[PDB]
Parts: sequence; C-alpha cells; structure tokens
Amino acid sequence: ETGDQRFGDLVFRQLAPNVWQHTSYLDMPGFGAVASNGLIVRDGGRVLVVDTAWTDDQTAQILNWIKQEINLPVALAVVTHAHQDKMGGMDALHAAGIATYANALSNQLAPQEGMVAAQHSLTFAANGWVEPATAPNFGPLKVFYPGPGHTSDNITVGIDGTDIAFGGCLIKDSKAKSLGNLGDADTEHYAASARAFGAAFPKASMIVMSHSAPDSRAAITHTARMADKLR
Amino acid sequence: ETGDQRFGDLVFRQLAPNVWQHTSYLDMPGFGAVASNGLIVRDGGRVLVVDTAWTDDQTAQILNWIKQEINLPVALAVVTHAHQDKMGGMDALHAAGIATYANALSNQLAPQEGMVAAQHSLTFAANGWVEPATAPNFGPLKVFYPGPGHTSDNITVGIDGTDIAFGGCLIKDSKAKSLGNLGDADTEHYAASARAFGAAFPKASMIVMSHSAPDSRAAITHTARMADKLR
Ligand SMILES: O=C(O)[C@H](CCCn1c(-c2ccccc2)n[nH]c1=S)N(Cc1ccccn1)Cc1ccccn1
Ligand SMILES: [Ca+2]
Ligand SMILES: [Ca+2]
Ligand SMILES: [Ca+2]
Ligand SMILES: [Ca+2]
Ligand SMILES: [Zn+2]
Ligand SMILES: [Zn+2]
Ligand SMILES: [Zn+2]
Ligand SMILES: [Zn+2]
Repeated sequence: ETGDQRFGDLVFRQLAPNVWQHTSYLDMPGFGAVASNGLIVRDGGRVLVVDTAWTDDQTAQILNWIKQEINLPVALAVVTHAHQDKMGGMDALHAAGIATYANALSNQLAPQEGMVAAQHSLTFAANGWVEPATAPNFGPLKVFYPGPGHTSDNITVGIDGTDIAFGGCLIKDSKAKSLGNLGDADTEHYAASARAFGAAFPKASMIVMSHSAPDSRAAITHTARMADKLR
Repeated sequence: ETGDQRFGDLVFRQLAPNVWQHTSYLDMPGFGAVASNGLIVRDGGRVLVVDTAWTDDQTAQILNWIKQEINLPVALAVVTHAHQDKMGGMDALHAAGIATYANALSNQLAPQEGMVAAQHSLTFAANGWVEPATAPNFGPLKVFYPGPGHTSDNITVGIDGTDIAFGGCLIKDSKAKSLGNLGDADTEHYAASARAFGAAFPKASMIVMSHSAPDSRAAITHTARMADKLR
C-alpha cells in the first residue's frame, strides 16, 4: 500500500500534514490477522493519540514510532470504547506517564471488559458533544458521543483543521457486507447513532474507522442503512 | 394497600415521614393494568419528585395530590430512564413549572424513544456517582448510574436520611420469575449493574422499584442472580 510505512509489526500512513493512521494486527480464530486503526495528531509542539493498538507491546511501538518520526511528546490519548482493539494497550500509555481519557461509561465498563480504565473520564451533553471541562487541552480533537451503536459507550473524534473524522468501530466502509462485531451492540439505536456522527462532522470528507481503510462520507450512510435492517 | 390514598387514577403510599411512593397504571394490550412506581420526597419547604407517571394526565394528578396533601412547591424532578413509565409525563412537569433532570443519555435517546427530554442533563463519573455540578440543590437525593441494565441509561436514587433507595426499572422484586421487558436491555452488564446499585447504597434496607411493591435488599441480589443467567 504505497505511502504506508512499516515499523516493526505496525503500519503508519500519513493522512494529512499533521495526521497519521496507526494500524496494528491481531491473529483471530476464524478470521486470520485483523487490522485495527487509530490516529496520531501533531498539534504544535505535542502529539495526541486516538486509540491504543490491540496490545501493550504494539502500543509501545506506536510511542517509539512517534519519537522517531515526529519527536514531540505525547500529551494525551483518547480511547473510543472499552474493547481490546481500542484500549488493549492502556498499560503502555500509563507506563509512559501519558494522560488517558475515555467516555466515563467506557471507564465504568472497562473491568467487565478486561480493560484497564483510562485515567480520566469524558462526559457529554444531551446533544452528544463532549463537555469541554472534561476534555482539557484536546486541541483539534473534537469528541462526539453519537449514541449507542457498536457499543453503548462508543465515541467519535473529529480532527479540527482537517477534512478528517474518526468513526472508530461505529462506522464500516461502504464496501462492508456486515457491521462486524455486534456482541455488545445496541441494534435499536445504531442507525440513528451512525447518522448523528455524520451530522456532527459536516466538514469531514475522509472518514477513518477502526477496521476499514479510510473512505468517503458514503461509509456513514451505508453503515446507517445496514443498521436500519437491524430494527 | 391498607392506608393507601387514591387521587384520580393514582395511588399513594407513605414509606417514611417525608417519602411517598406514587403508583400509576397503563392498561397494556394483552397483559392488563401495569403499575409503575416513583417517589415523592419532602425536603424542608419543597418537594422533589422521582419519575413521572405513564401519562401527562396521570402526572398532573400526582402534582395535584402533592398540592392538596403536602402543599409545598415541587422544585425539581429527576426521571430515571427514557421509557414511558418514567418520562411519559414530562410535558405535565414542564407545564407545571418544575425543573427537570435526567441522565444526559436519557435526554439524547428521548426523541428516538418517543419521550420529551428533561431540561437538564446529569452526567456521571466512572464510579457511577453523579457529577455534582450537574445535580445542583438535589438536597437528600443521591443519584447513581449503576451501569447499563434494563436500559443503557437507567439511573438510581438514594434518599439521604432514610433507609430508602430507588432502583427504578433495573431492580425486580425478590420473588420475580423474570427481568421483564429486556427489549432495550444490556444482557451482558445487567448483573454487575444491579450489584453496583446495591454497593452504592449499602445501608438502604427498603428498595423501591418501578414494577413491584417495596422490598428488602433481597430484591437486589435476586435481580443480580437472574441477570447472571443472561450472560
Ligand atoms: O417489565 C415488563 O416487561 C413489564 C413492564 C414494562 C414497563 N416498561 C416500559 C413500557 C412498557 C409498555 C409501554 C411503554 C413502556 N418501558 N420500560 C419498562 S420497565 N412488567 C411485566 C413483566 C414483569 C416481570 C416479568 C415479565 N413481565 C411489569 C410487571 C411486572 C410484574 C408484575 C406485573 N407487571
Ligand atoms: Ca495490559
Ligand atoms: Ca463485552
Ligand atoms: Ca406528552
Ligand atoms: Ca426502545
Ligand atoms: Zn469494539
Ligand atoms: Zn473494533
Ligand atoms: Zn424501561
Ligand atoms: Zn419500567
């Protein structure tokens, strides 16, 4: 995939001058190697991370890659729900003294989901927007809770100053034939939540997501239409 | 129901010097009348309400019983999830000038659930406790989000200075043979959420719930044991 950089067993792709996608892989029984994507954002003299890799050792390699390619300190990480692809590498962040943030519900669920909770909890208004007091110095990361979907706690992140919005595991690409792992999903509200993400980030033309390469806005509508079939 | 009062279609039962249960009924298509309970709390010179009745008219009857029998202003109501038994009467509360509070997630889901949102949104720390700035002047009402269960947004309320805690629709009585309406339930996390409610209010000995008469703490552990079988 031209423009991908391999760094150990992780892949990094630059999406914009100050934004990269990090990709890590799990061997899955019945699936083979499964990719999970998150984001790295350079914001002045600091770096902000969205989502861990699947494991601590892989997440440590994200930090090493950041040191080598960007060489600015990581100020914080946001993790977008309590599943292993997103929070499996929390100990690597905490070992490195990085402040971590998740939906309060993600932190509340983390023990039952076998995840380490983030240090800090985000809360949200009734319209889905993060309460700013709970997202200190998030810079360009604009966090939106679109409602229950892939999980009840899934959050999304727009990257202000860019055309990029991150749908996490709520959004699948427009070529998807399924909505992936629905084990913890809210099948009643998933469609409205997918639609709410699209309405929250109207400027976004590149939709990044956990288990698909970046796609256009059609990923959002296609996802919402697949979810409509669950109701 | 010796000692119970009737006002219109509503039934009232005093649980403590300053606490009453309100009960309203919806005649459902193919079960018959279904009771739903909430609370009325006298807090010095004001009244606090937990949950509406099923309908606006029934909710107005609650408020008129309060004016007749207690004759103190209702300062606020907190509603415990976005279903009709708990939020069906929001328009009546608002017509009466009562400030209304609900979990932010209840307010967000309310349109899809066919409910009117409360005015103000409660948010919660990762340990379940309400963030106090979102619950100003709640007096003895201690609001705790135990985690997803009967619905993702269900909240619970303890009344300081009494032996009473209100589980809403998360908790079923100790002789129940099922967990009732699981249509919007989180079957994976329900049992832990029920236990969390018990842990939040460890000294409560009277557990009030939406669809049975008050029970002892046995209701909490029975509900959790039933929920264990969902996993
Ligand atoms: O929870 C149930 O399914 C309904 C009550 C469900 C109440 N409800 C609703 C709702 C229901 C109808 C219309 C609008 C809203 N939204 N959220 C909740 S909550 N319950 C029967 C039951 C109980 C136990 C086992 C099986 N069914 C009420 C009940 C319980 C015990 C005795 C008599 N009635
Ligand atoms: Ca670990
Ligand atoms: Ca799970
Ligand atoms: Ca109404
Ligand atoms: Ca519903
Ligand atoms: Zn997930
Ligand atoms: Zn995922
Ligand atoms: Zn309900
Ligand atoms: Zn109920």
